Amino acid sequence: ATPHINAEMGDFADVVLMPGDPLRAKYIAETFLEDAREVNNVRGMLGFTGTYKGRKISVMGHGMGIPSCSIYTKELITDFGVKKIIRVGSCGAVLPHVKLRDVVIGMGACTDSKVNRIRFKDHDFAAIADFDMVRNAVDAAKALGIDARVGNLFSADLFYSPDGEMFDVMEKYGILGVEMEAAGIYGVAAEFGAKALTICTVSDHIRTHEQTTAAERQTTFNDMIKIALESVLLGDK
Amino acid sequence: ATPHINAEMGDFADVVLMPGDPLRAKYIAETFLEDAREVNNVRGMLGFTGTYKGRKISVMGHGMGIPSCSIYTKELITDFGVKKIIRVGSCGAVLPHVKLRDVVIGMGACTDSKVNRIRFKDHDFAAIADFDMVRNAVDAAKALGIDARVGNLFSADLFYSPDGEMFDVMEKYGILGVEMEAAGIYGVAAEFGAKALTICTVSDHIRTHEQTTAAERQTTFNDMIKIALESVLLGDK
Amino acid sequence: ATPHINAEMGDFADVVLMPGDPLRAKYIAETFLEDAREVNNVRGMLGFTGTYKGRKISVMGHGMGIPSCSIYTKELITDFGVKKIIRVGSCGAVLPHVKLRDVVIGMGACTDSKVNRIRFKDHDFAAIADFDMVRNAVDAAKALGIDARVGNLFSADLFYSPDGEMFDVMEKYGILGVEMEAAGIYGVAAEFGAKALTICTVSDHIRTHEQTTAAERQTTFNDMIKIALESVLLGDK
Amino acid sequence: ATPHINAEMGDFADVVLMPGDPLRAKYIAETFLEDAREVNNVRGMLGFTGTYKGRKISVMGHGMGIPSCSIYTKELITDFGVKKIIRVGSCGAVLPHVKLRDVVIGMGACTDSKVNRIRFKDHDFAAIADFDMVRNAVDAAKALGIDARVGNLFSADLFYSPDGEMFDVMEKYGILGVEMEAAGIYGVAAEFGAKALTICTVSDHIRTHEQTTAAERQTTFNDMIKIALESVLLGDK
Amino acid sequence: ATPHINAEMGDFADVVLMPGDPLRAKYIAETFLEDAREVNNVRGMLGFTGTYKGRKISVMGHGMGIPSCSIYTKELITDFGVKKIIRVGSCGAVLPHVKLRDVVIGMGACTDSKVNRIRFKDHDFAAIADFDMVRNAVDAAKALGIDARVGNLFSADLFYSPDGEMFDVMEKYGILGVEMEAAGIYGVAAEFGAKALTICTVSDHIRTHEQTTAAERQTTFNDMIKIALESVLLGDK
Amino acid sequence: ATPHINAEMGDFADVVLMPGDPLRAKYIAETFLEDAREVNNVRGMLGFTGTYKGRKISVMGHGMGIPSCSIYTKELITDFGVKKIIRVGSCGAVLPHVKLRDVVIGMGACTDSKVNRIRFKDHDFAAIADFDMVRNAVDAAKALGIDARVGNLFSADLFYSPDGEMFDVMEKYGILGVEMEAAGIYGVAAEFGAKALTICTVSDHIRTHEQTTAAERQTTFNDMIKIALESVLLGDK
Ligand SMILES: Oc1ncnc2[nH]ccc12
Ligand SMILES: Oc1ncnc2[nH]ccc12
Ligand SMILES: Oc1ncnc2[nH]ccc12
Ligand SMILES: Oc1ncnc2[nH]ccc12
Ligand SMILES: Oc1ncnc2[nH]ccc12
Ligand SMILES: Oc1ncnc2[nH]ccc12
Repeated sequence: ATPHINAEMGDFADVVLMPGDPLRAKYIAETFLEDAREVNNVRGMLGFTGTYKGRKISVMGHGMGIPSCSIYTKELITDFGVKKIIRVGSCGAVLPHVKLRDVVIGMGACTDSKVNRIRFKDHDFAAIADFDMVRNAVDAAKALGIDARVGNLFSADLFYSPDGEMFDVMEKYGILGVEMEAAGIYGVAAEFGAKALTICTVSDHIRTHEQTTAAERQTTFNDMIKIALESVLLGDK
Repeated sequence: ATPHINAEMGDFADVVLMPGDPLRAKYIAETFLEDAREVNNVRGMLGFTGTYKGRKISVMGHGMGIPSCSIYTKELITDFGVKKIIRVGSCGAVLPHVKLRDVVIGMGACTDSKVNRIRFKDHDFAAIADFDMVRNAVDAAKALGIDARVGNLFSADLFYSPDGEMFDVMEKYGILGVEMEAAGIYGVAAEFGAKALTICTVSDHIRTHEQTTAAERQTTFNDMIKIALESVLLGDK
Repeated sequence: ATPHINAEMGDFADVVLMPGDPLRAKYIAETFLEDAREVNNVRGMLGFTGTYKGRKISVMGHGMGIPSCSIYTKELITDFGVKKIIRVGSCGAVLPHVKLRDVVIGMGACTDSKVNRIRFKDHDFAAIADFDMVRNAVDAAKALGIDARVGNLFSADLFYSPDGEMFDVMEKYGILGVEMEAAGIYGVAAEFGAKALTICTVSDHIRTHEQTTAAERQTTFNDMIKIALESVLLGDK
Repeated sequence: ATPHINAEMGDFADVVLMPGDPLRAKYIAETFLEDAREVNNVRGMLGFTGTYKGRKISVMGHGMGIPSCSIYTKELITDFGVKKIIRVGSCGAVLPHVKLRDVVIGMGACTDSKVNRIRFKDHDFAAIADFDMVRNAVDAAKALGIDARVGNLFSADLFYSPDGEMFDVMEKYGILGVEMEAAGIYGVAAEFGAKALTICTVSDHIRTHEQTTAAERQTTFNDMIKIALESVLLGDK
Repeated sequence: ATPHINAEMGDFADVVLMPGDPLRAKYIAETFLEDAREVNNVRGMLGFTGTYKGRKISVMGHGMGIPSCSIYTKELITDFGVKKIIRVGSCGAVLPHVKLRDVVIGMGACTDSKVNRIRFKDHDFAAIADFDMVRNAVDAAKALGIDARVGNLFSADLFYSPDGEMFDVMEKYGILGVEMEAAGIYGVAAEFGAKALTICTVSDHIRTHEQTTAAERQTTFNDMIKIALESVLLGDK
Repeated sequence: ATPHINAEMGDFADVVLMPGDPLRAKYIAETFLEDAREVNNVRGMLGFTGTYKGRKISVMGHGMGIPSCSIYTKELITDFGVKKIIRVGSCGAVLPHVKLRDVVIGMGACTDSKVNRIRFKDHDFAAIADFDMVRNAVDAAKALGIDARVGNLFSADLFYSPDGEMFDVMEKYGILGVEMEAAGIYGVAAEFGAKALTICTVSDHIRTHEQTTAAERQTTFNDMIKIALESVLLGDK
């Protein structure tokens, strides 16, 4: 057990899908995994382990923000033998050509957090995904007929940012999505020698207020999860 | 409704107790509040509103880390008329004379987050509690026979810090407890014109590994909550 | 003696009031202290020791700015046995509802100096007063019928700042007064294990640009000093 | 012409390979290009344009360091219609299992420069390559039987760094190679809307301090260049 | 009159010698100037104006630290027509071959203050003296047969520095003397369009622990004053 | 030999003039030196050694930017007994009263590079030239009847700067010329225990948009070289 995960070595697979919302974790388990067992309830951060076409897979919430997800991802790498983390989340878009419900794959993750500076002697750590995991995700998306853009995310510490102008800077430098975790997860993976990827669906445009249905959200969310799970099977080869 | 709180103006009291763990929120509601109703379930971040000796009070989890609690505290101040936030949490100690299960009141909160620098043109914002709320909490503790130390907390972004030496610096400058939120909450309160306090119990010494029972944890936790609730009644006068 | 104080152990009381202006220290001593003898003249930084209602009290100037007051407060603490320092100064106001001749108590002090960053591994140290001294000061003010505002000061390095935009930011985040020392003194008090408090009167509105009459302002200055002296008597119990 | 390139629109291909050494650009041109004409000599920064298997390709030196290569890459992008830049350089190795003559592809590039902080409001910009170009390069290397490592480079300002401790930190966080340009080039490519990639061969071990034979090292250098040229042919489809 | 100088345009000469200690200003006026007339006593920061070999010369203390001297030097320049400031102070040595009583001329001044960073968009401003004034000072020193070093000072905010290692770094980079003002005066000079020079006398050695001794303070102090005053005369011609 | 200079101890004189352009080094060797002998061609960074009025003098390009010139200047100092570096370059003007073809002497150099911050524990290092060398240069300029300004340069990392406002700040603070090297050369000089000076010729105006024109480049360029060379002679005597 660790302070935030009441479980032992072997309860988690070597690969873990992590939505922000732990309710979405329970939904992943019942919708995609066979023979699923609950492996964590500490703080209501529900975690499960089952199989997807024979492959052992886990899914657990990480919570909003770099500090929350850094706790869970670290404990998984160092205490539960986890080799790969796939964040499966939502993000807001700043580019007019990036559309609602697009799948975005974060090869890199910008941030305004200080966590990587603390790690990297106050220099610029390029918070990057594992390259094979990125390609695996792109190829799985192609096989599912989903076109996916690959590029930079921005991991914000403040959802309610007092710096509105920063969104224009993000746009100028090609940021595909604004979320709150990738740069933290990528930092942890590098620190403790594991691999990570963040995939997000665009749920918001910080531009116009445009609408989606609940049905449209479920279908797009299911597509991201399919992408992530099929990406794992490609990574196994 | 707000993106993280499915509720309307009036569902929350003007004062909100916030543990990190949403399971502890449900426990506060059933143990201390009368006539309690559920007011939030979004992302399993359970929130309740009831009364404590006639006084309308709310309790809801905020999640681990500055970014999580900044979401909820902001939305409460700006969309639900919340005037006071009391964080009710745990912390780790670095001072040998600060003992396990001590009640610590954060008049101020140091941090290694960058959130207040983003707010404060990269200068030093002294993240402080509302003074009356601090005194209210000290006086409530005295009336309950609990001695409480008042001073600085340290709100860490990394629970698993790669900078071990920083704990000695904290100790040298008198930091009473290490937690992950106060400086973020104090920042939000100042930004949006409300009041905040963080009270923590010492659950850990980053020094020796010393033990407590589950019974000892419940009693100390109940004492912190009593302190916080009685502090509100003193603040009403 | 120390490099800036030609005096000996015992020559100061264990509490020292500190205006910025040494001529103001002489003013405090002659007006409020009995049997007052001068105990320092090095660099014209006049220090005095006498009694207030039978309690031994010292008063001494600290000069303008964090670097000047850091020198004096340090030497008093480590070489002259001083346990409490009460800065008694002036500040400019930034909030419209903060009026001329309001008494302001700095529970915290923001700053643009980097002294506390030097001390605190480049993180945010929340420069705070000792809580008991704050409370003693508030109660002493209550007993004299004076309505003390407790909150954040801002300790500036540049009285003539090139960046006028920073005053709006101070206003936004609730800064009660702008002065030049508090954050420095609080850093010293935490570094060397003593206690400190800054009281200020508002002598300036960096908003409306106005006065106020000489007799009324000098009355309020005397009230601040009475609050300081009476607060130490409350601290003795 | 631009201030550092005496040539005209059309004189360069829409892809430019860029070694640091202009004499190396002449080497690339004569060895791998047919019908190669020199298109720039200003400051001795030799640029050439020819064909590789019927595809128009240019090659030109960029000089040592982020500031030098930022100038050339910018001018190519905004004035000579260049859409892709492939840096083909050398790096020093930091990881023990990264060997001499390994081909390294910088999906990302860390840095100690502050150029990207100037661009990105002092936050962390993740300096990344274009994903497709990375994949093209990996596939081209696979087709030639070469085992390319994909990950982080570190773009240093000081070849002779005063801070030897930073090399351990690079090792800890998985940096594959240390060079002087990639982060600069990736910043330019994002600023001005083009695409970039850095390939390096490991010519140095800042760990074991060793060689390796002249024929074998020049063989591996030629393989890097073949990978670069073949990757652009894959990019055309 | 200005907020810290009770005097009128004309009361000061167009060059002002400024020691930190106002009692040294007094001493200088008495010992070196004819017809010496006190032009300021606000805050005991004594200012004088008299004559040196017929040349109108002023001398006023500036207090300890960048914030103190930045106030006075500014007010002199904007409201009293002062064109040249010459700081005449003391410093601590860090180089072993710089010995006690040596005269150092601050061609530049390093600092750990944030003031120049505030002025210069967080970039490195090279805080420099006026060249002609430096040359004037060197020629006056030669003419009086006094040895004089020219180079960098370091203007510290913390006399009692908690970072002992920093002195090794100053040593490494050739710092002739540690004082508390020059970098601020040179910043003010540039900001407000005047000229300045800091000359210092090496009091103690930061390493060795021994301060200015017997009558040797006075002659060495007088040598600096002589240089400064003679340097003004050369500047006129 | 060093990694970027293929030559032996003795091949270089103890002072080296360095333009950015290696073809200017060639031109200088041809036009000003007798018995001129090429001592380096590694990376086309041409180095020469000959005679000026019997004095052994070397001249070598350093490439564009702090990182490029930091490599060469270091290697010259540590492995070829070079005592003095004189950068002889071009700069852009920011002050309207600084006109095209003006000769500027870099007494100090501001910068937006992080290199000196890396060397100086993130504090402000005042990057200065050697005083005697500055004086030598001014006296040689007077003797040749050439006007010469003495003050601060600004060493930029981005020729194509995305921060246009910064030029206003340079203007405000008296920056005589914008170039890309001086602050790095002065840092290297201090780090490795040699002396340096940067002299520049004002090519364009950053505001006005017009570069060095017709034969006036050559005479103005030759005036700088003449000053530099004559300045060496004065330094010997
Ligand atoms: O995390 C986020 N930050 C900003 N905007 C957003 N939209 C969806 C997630 C999101
Ligand atoms: O939040 C925290 N960070 C570090 N140590 C701790 N102990 C308990 C909470 C805690
Ligand atoms: O620094 C300051 N800025 C404006 N007004 C003030 N009063 C006292 C200090 C002060
Ligand atoms: O900057 C660098 N440091 C060490 N080795 C290297 N090789 C290439 C650049 C480089
Ligand atoms: O200002 C100073 N800081 C440190 N040591 C010193 N000696 C003399 C002045 C001085
Ligand atoms: O280096 C430079 N940066 C900006 N403008 C310039 N003109 C000439 C050199 C120069």
